[PDB]
Amino acid sequence: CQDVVQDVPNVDVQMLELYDRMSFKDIDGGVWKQGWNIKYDPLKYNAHHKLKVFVVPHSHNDPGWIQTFEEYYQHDTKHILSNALRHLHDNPEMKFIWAEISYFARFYHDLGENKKLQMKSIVKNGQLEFVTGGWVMPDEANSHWRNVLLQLTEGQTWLKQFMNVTPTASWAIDPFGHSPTMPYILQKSGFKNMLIQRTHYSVKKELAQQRQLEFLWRQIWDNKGDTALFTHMMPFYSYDIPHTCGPDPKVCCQFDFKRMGSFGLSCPWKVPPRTISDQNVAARSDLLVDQWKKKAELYRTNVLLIPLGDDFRFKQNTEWDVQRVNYERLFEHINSQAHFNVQAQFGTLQEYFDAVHQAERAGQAEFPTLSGDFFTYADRSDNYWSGYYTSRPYHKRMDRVLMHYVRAAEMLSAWHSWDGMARIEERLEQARRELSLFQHHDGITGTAKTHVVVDYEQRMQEALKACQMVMQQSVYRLLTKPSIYSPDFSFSYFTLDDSRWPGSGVEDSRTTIILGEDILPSKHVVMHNTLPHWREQLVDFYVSSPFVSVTDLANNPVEAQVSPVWSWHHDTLTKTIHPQGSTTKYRIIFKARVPPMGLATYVLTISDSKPEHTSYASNLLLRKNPTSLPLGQYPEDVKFGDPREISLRVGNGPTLAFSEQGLLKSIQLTQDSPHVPVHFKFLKYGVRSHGDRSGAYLFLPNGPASPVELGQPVVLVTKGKLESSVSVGLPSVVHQTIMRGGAPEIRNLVDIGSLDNTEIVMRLETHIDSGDIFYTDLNGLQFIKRRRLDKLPLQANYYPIPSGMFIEDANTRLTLLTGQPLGGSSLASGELEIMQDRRLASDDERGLGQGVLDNKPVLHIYRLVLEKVNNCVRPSKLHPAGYLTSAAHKASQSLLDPLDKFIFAENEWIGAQGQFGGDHPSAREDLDVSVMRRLTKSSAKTQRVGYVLHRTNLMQCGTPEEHTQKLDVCHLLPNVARCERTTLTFLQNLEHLDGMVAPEVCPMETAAYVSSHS
Ligand SMILES: CS[C@H]1[C@H](O)[C@H](O)[C@H](O)[C@@H]1NCc1ccccc1
Ligand SMILES: *[C@@H]1O[C@H](CO)[C@@H](O)[C@H](O)[C@H]1NC(C)=O
Ligand SMILES: [Zn+2]
Repeated sequence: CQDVVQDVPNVDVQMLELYDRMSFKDIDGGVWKQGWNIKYDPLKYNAHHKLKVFVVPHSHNDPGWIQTFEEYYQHDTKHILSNALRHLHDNPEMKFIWAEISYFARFYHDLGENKKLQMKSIVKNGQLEFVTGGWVMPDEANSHWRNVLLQLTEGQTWLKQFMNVTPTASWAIDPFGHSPTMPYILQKSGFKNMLIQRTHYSVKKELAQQRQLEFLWRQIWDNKGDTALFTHMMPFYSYDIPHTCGPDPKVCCQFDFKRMGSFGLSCPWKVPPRTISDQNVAARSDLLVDQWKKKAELYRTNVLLIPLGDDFRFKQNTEWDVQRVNYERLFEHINSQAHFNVQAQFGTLQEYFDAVHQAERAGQAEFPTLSGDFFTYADRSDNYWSGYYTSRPYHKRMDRVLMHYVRAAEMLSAWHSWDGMARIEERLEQARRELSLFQHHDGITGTAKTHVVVDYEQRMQEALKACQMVMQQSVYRLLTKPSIYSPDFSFSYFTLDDSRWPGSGVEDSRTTIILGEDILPSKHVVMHNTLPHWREQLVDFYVSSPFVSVTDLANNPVEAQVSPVWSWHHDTLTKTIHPQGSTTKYRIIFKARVPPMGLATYVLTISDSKPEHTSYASNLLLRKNPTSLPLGQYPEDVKFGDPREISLRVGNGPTLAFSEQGLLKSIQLTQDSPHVPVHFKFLKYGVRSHGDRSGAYLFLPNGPASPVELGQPVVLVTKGKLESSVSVGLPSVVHQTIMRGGAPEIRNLVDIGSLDNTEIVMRLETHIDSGDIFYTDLNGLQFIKRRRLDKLPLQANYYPIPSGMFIEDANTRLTLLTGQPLGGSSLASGELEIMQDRRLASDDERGLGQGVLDNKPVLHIYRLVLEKVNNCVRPSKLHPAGYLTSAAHKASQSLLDPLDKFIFAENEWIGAQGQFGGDHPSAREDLDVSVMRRLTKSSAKTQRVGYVLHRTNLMQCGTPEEHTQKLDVCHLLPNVARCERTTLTFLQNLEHLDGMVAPEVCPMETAAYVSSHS
């Protein structure tokens, strides 16, 4: 295994180093506004060395943006595909590339058989070529790598099954900035090439000057280069026709033949295209070839890529004709005039890359190596696209909930083969497809119109219901005596109980377990642990009595704590935000211990008085002018006091101190250690009163944030043996700090209400001597070093925080893990900040045509880990990566993949069993079974199960922590007959494994294996 910590890779271009050296000046470069006047030597190409030009027709089809997926499909995409089929069928030399499989599958299944056969023929002959082949073209900033892989697999599995092709070239022309997680996943999925477009205009200029727009993109920790994927970065401001033929859009726009008038389009530069004729073809070719030769100067080979397309293009038959006939006249002239020394033709993306690599092998070019990312993108001036790291945060959080539910449903149901009548495959396909659709670069990014966001939310809600159905049928089958099991595949044997989604104060969706002497004495509950190691975690349920005790199925008592059910209310009469307690529902909390990828059953039983093994939390309300807070049968009366500082400690864990406003002020790790200043603060950013305004994409603050005026907020302190907390009702946020013995959990119920033109930020202030350095993650996969640059505006220093961020000095580190992707930064030494929500009345002029005014309450969740790191073996100062400690990685897993909780629905569960998975191996902590998916239906004689195994890399800090079992996923199911290593999409077998044993992977690697069973 390669060492991912101690060896700094030697690359030609390292993006953090490039950023440190670049000046980012925005000067007027002439017709190429953000470049320079390109010059070329006319003698460079001659009869023995011609410029080969591939014009690649395309149509960018968003699966939701200004219209819903179905609306665009009916109004636009179905016509584009039907006419592409007809025009390619009838014109053998015409070509077209297609990226979004969600639309293609929707179209293909509606075609008659004669047309399905015509479509398969134009794909098999190479006229229509799929690029990437994912369900969507995903966002690369907020997406979790597990969902990027999920959507890639959904689209490619469909293509292999119906079109018999697997793309090896990727096309990503619209995500707003680009992540190295893409080449990481693509290279492990059989790809050989990829293309990107939205990178900072200063980066395009810098790389163009050095002819470094094509590069071998490797991961930041990869010393050897085996993760490298050839990447082509487009050079210009857009992928539309005016910015793809060459540097001068006023000239290129004249070669978009849809802009002469009858289609309702025109050229902003005021010179229209003209139909090509024998009288103008020489002057028109002179102009076009000059643009091509200028573009070719920015690259190293004699093969030039010329995309020809725009959003929802190629819809009308007349549009196909006008583009094709005019380009054919140009090619016939250009290719016959030896003096141009050009051979131009329609082509596909793969044809371009194959020709580039033929040139490379002929020794005509060598390509530079590059590591790093391409965030934060700016398309012009100071317009940095960091707003969408936070826009529509409710749905960003929903993405992570559904991510976990899909994994848990696929894993729980993979253990058995299911009859078709159980509809398991049907429900899982629906859930995977709705989550995959939301990875679109207008889905999770929060950049779609309001009604489109509602469509994505409804789709995801249906997907969550599908996952619940599959999970609960699976639990019932895994935990019921086989000869007793009698399933009704439409019945709900269990209901899921989720304490954090939609969350307290967001939706009263949780069921109360109703017990009573005259109705039901007890209830079975079951916990599932999708992680491959034994895990303990506190779990809570709502119950109708405070006198409840817990037992495991061997009837051993389990220690429990009962606390009240507190809800917060914005009291419009008293104008205060304060909590109300229930007098008939209570929370019971206990530690569940669950096997690796397993299930554990417990029983909750009511008694007439306080149970021996259940304790009760105390509650203290701090506010002036208190009023009584009765709690029914709860045995401890609520206490009251004036606001004051307070301190809490659960177990042997840290001691936390809070201000009189209920906000953390310090953390003391152990009895003797110092009280380290760690202060939470809420602030607000506004919008500019002149110039460009913030919107769904752009963050254009009117200066540094201002503290939110807090008044004298109401603070609620609950102190328990198993769990304590401090909650405060601030304007726009009920902020909670929860302690269970280790790093605290933070929950914010964020309701920005009607605060227009406001972005609310949560900041941590410490005295850690971080300087200008901080770390943020990329797609939940890796942590990358960031350097704050005062030569760039505030919004340029914001980066995606898809799952965590940290600051550190020689001795101390503070890591904030998230349960949802949000934007954040470290704007001063010792600080971390993360945006909670943003409400914007203005549009940011990118085409969305609305502000962001559809905010709704969202429960954001986090873990806050303060640690001593002086003994940790960390990368050197020049390494571009950072790594989590064991505690921080486990805290991230507690947010993203918590235990699942099931409540038995009926009164009695006959044949109930106490555990599943007790014999499953408990794998080393850095290893995860990211995906477990049965790949065959029940009619297959040979069953196949696919696993994606990911190993992260955790810092060595002196903890022996060992004794674990080797995990061989190929032997998790019985009767294994074969084990194969495959691409991550499971679509190609790469190695037949000896002994049917799937080896574990190296740190930072991901592998896939498929086991076959007789
Ligand atoms: C506003 S940017 C982007 C949206 O968020 C959608 O994804 C849409 O495809 C659009 N493309 C880029 C584009 C815009 C205008 C003209 C040509 C291309
Ligand atoms: C699928 O493509 C392969 C490669 O061209 C070809 O050999 C095969 O016949 C095609 N159809 C089948 C058999 O799946
Ligand atoms: Zn788009």
